[PDB]
Amino acid sequence: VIPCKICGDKSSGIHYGVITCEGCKGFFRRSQQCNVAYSCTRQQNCPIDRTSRNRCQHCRLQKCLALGMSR
Amino acid sequence: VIPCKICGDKSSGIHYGVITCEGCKGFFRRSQQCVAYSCTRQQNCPIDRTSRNRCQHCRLQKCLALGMSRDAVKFGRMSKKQR
DNA sequence: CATGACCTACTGACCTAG
DNA sequence: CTAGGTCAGTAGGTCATG
Ligand SMILES: [Zn+2]
Ligand SMILES: [Zn+2]
Ligand SMILES: [Zn+2]
Ligand SMILES: [Zn+2]
Repeated sequence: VIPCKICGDKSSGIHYGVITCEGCKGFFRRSQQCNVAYSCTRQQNCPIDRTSRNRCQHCRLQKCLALGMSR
Repeated sequence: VIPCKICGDKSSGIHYGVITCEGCKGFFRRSQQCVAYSCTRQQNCPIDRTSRNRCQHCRLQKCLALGMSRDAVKFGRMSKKQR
């Protein structure tokens, strides 16, 4: 009904300040527990949709942080 | 327990959207990384466990024909609505 | 060289404590 | 209602072998 702000999949609620799906919510929580560092093999700006969200963890985390997800 | 849709070997899960063995899974990924594959026959070779490496064109051909694609990837367990 | 068995490093549907 | 935890799940790296 309401799409995830990060990837556009079916959202499940407001998680860490942003309407996200369960995948982006779990992905972001795991990134903030270890203080992750990802690197983009491409142009530092890869489209984050439902099927591409796992192809760059750097740009997925970047989308989460830019739209205000915080713990 | 489910035979590989490409070659009939024991599959190890759903890879790029298709139930495949470890061999066809790694073969498809390498084919997309790169790519040239030519068939010395009529582009119709049977793909089974013993013959899967004899013609790479017909192996990748079968991979794509069954829908193997980086867009068909799905992680996690399967949903209640899929049982 | 390419192949594929094996292992790592994750992914996300589902549930409960709060 | 939503963190957080669980565990059934997979991409992809390795490298001895084909
Ligand atoms: Zn999402
Ligand atoms: Zn990227
Ligand atoms: Zn196979
Ligand atoms: Zn052939």
